[PDB]
Amino acid sequence: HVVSRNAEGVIVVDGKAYPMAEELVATESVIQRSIKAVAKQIADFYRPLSHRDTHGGGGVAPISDENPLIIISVLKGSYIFTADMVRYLGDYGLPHVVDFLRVASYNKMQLLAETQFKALRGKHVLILEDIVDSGKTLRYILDKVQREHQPATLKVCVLADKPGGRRVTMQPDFVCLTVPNKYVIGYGFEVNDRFRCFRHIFTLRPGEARRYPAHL
Amino acid sequence: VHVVSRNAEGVIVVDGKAYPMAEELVATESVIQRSIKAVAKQIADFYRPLSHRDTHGGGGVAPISDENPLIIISVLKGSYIFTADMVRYLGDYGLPHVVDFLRVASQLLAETQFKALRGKHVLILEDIVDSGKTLRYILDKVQREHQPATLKVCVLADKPGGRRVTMQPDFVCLTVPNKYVIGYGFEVNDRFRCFRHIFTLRPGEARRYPAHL
Ligand SMILES: O=c1[nH]cnc2c(CN[C@@H](CO)CCP(=O)(O)O)c[nH]c12
Ligand SMILES: O=c1[nH]cnc2c(CN[C@@H](CO)CCP(=O)(O)O)c[nH]c12
Repeated sequence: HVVSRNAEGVIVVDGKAYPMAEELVATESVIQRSIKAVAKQIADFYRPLSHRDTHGGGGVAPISDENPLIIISVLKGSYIFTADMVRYLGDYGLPHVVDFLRVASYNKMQLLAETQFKALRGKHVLILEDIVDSGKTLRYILDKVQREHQPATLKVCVLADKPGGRRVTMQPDFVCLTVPNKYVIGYGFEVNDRFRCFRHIFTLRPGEARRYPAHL
Repeated sequence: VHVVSRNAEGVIVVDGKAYPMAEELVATESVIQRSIKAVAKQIADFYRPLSHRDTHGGGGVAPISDENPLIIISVLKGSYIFTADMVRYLGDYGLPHVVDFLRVASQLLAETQFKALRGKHVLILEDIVDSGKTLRYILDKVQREHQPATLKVCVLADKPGGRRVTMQPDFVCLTVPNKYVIGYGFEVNDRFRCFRHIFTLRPGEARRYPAHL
């Protein structure tokens, strides 16, 4: 990749201008290498574990295509990250299945979309989330999944950790990238759904946060 | 280049990985990605000249733009990997767009959250058209509830031999054999979605994982 600024001071990555960006955080190559390295850590961690056997009604059995790792992906920010991560988990041979939940704030938390999996009791569950910032969203999701599904173990993998944003204790078990204490965009991160399709992650110019006020 | 072979057990091996649940290979990752990117170029070429209701400036009609993007509705859970790949190609070709999701199951499980689609160009992204029944259901629902200016469909896969009702998507990335496909988003009880290639499933293996997740 080539990262530079044009004559207007605008960041250009591979010939493409990003006038909404303050700084580049990570190119696609760095992001993908970071995700694949975490996929290897996740596969190495879960491959030797056993949990409730729901395929044979038996007691306990190794993680397998019969009894896969349960992954709950948090929409919408995690969908692109999850699509890439599952393919790397497959490269490393980790048996797994994915369902989705969505949460939002009104700030207080509320579930927008429930998972449809119904047999998570005694299973290993991994949450895939886009970013840990204040820690409030993941505190809410972990408490809810833990009490409603009663999994054997519950862990979190984030694409991004913004360390300085913490207001409640939260350190995901797996972290692909560390980002600056700024609003990030690209690769699933957005402003009113814009910028999600970027292959790179950037910080946002402060004046751009209210650029698209109209609800979709 | 991909290496495709069979081991002593007669099992298909792609790049050193065995697929004992597969009958035949349909498409490698390289072929799939080339086909998605080609359709992304067609979708961007078709929509970038169009105009629709202006909700950024209130009214009236304005070009597709980051202010008034193309509205994409992705069908969960089957289309999520295809969508993640397609939106990045659409970005490559400079098509302004935003994505919302609907979830269907075999009933509507999750509704769209977008509320200002009236007079907007809307594109549905779906994994496969086989019998045509799922898309006939989604199209009627989206038209009635959102009143879009235009409603089109892009599928990763068309199985033309499976039709039971009339359904011709506007954009088609790949044609598949009249067989149950697995891989690249396609699954048996959520298994096989993460494969980078599309295969046909060995007969009778659709019952391999009977327990509900
Ligand atoms: O930097 C960012 N870029 C784009 N969006 C966000 C958000 C909001 N989203 C949720 C997680 O989806 C916050 C998790 P928390 O409660 O831990 O703050 C915080 N920071 C950013
Ligand atoms: O070949 C296949 N492999 C994996 N799954 C399927 C499905 C079921 N899914 C829906 C849409 O996701 C079918 C669309 P339709 O209503 O037109 O029949 C049909 N064929 C296959």
